[PDB]
Amino acid sequence: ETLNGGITDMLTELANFEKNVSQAIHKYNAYRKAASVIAKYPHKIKSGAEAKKLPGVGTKIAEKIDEFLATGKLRKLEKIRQDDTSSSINFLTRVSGIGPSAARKFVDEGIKTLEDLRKNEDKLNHHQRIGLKYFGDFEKRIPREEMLQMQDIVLNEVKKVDSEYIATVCGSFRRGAESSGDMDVLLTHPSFTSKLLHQVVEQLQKVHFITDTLSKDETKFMGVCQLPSEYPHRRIDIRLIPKDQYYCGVLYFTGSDIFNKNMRAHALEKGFTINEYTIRPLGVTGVAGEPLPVDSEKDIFDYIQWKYREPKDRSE
DNA sequence: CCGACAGCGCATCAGC
DNA sequence: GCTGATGCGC
DNA sequence: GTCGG
Ligand code: NA
Ligand code: NA
Repeated sequence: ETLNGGITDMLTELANFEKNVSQAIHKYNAYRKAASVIAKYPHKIKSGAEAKKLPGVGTKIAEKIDEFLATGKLRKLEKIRQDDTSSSINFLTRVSGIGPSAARKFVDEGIKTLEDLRKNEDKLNHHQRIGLKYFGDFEKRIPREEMLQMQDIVLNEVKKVDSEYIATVCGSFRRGAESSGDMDVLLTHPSFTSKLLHQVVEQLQKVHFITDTLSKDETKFMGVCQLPSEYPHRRIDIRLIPKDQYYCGVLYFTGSDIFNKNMRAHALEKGFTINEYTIRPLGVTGVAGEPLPVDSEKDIFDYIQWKYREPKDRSE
């Protein structure tokens, strides 16, 4: 952390500025990508030229690293920090439901703080009110032990609605992470292939696990949950996926991002194409065939003739 | 030089 | 009322 | 902002 933490912190702060104030999502991802590859770099960087050797780091970031190494700061960043508007816009986006556009709208009309948000509840939609209500809780990490307890409840209540349901908690949790930011549940049922979600949601509300709803329709639910005691309120999403697309979904939403990118790359070489939903064979001219039958996660690995990777070892 | 960079489900906004 | 765009989370 | 056609 102390190795290149100053550089990675700088790039992260620049990333947030680009996403929230400039609304340039690709510059945000560019800075994040650079911060990530530097955070994995097992050496204390001595120059921008050294860092430019890394993929994701180009001329501009190399220049910024040079300034940071020689002065301990970035003139552009310091000005951004001392900017009332930019800092207020940046902060407001920390409220769930408030993105760059809403934050801009709020700051433009004098709304800059949480207190300003509370005084103006009428200007906030339902999601933003919930985000405001659980501002502190939503910025807390979820320790794995709590994730296990939360998993216990979800699997139990899901089985109670119908024992033919299949539920899988994915995300970094499934990869064995010590902590998570939210709970991502993937749900399926043999009767559904290509009102099942409501029944499960309703039951989780019935036992007071789900406390609030952010967005709810046929296939994807977003809401708020809480362990019984007081535990912090947590963000939870539940996805209803067709049975024949389930394990492709489980694979996709388990990750990691870098892992999926590599598995798709290997699949391409073997003559298969993998997305979120299906794995399809490719023709001699590049045409994708019909979706292949998938009944387990290992089936996908079998098509690619790849050794099955345990979720624990899917960080890359 | 210049386009890609993930994009889908859902809520809300803009226009008819 | 509707359709399509925009915003947001992940 | 960086990469690559
Ligand atoms: Na580079
Ligand atoms: Na936000």
